[PDB]
Amino acid sequence: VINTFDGVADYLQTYHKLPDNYITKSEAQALGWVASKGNLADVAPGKSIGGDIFSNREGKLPGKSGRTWREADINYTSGFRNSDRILYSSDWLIYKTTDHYQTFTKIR
Repeated sequence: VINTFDGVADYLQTYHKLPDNYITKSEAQALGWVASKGNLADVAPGKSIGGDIFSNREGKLPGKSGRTWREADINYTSGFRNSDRILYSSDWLIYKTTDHYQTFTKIR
């Protein structure tokens, strides 16, 4: 799997998409994922949550008309979800957070 910052940042840009290890929260839920049980590993082995819309409500990420943001979980392997996320825009700007969407730094 490609679940590393560099790994996913590189891929996004090569293919313009997430590696196939990602599944959205609503997809994850349909397989039996319960956030409270930390069971993702069980129900969707080798999968990580990603591809959902990052609303960017706090205005922390560069805004623009017709620029949509999205997120994906980084460094996840099992149990409860961590605090690393990659944020990629529709014009393929990539940012990272390691604190829960509190701080963002440019990676690509």
